[PDB]
Amino acid sequence: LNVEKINGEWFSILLASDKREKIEEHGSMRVFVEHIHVLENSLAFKFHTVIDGECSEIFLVADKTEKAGEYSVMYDGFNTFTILKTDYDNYIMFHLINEKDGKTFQLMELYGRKADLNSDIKEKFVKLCEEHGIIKENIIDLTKTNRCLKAR
Ligand SMILES: CC[C@@H](C)C1=NCCS1
Ligand SMILES: [Cl-]
Repeated sequence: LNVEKINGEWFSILLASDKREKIEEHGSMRVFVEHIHVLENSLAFKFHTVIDGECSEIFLVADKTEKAGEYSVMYDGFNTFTILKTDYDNYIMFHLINEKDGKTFQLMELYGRKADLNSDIKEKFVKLCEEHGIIKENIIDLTKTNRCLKAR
């Protein structure tokens, strides 16, 4: 991975978790990326989220950990994540582990450089989720939800 090439604007496409409530409509992880800015030791993210039906912004900075390719950020507990796959110019797939109260769950996300991705890429992401124990029923196609596109 050449992490500088993930810089810029992205859209949240598919959102998946082995703890489904976290990504349901009022869940803390139901967030919609707008950009990723690559810094020397970190990644700076801007997201939107819906709070009581209203779009709202979330800004996070994730720092490199001592494990190559891994980043950490505090948000509803302690999160670590990695980049599983990307072609830089169309898609990126993230894998995240949240810890809170000594309990963990996984989050996987598919972002696109455009507001949608084709079925081939989506199905490949679904299979990768299943490879992590994230079942098909726990993958949400955010293009059929409020992603706060109007707020971008
Ligand atoms: C808490 C933010 C979370 C949704 C992230 N996903 C990919 C990088 S940060
Ligand atoms: Cl929308």
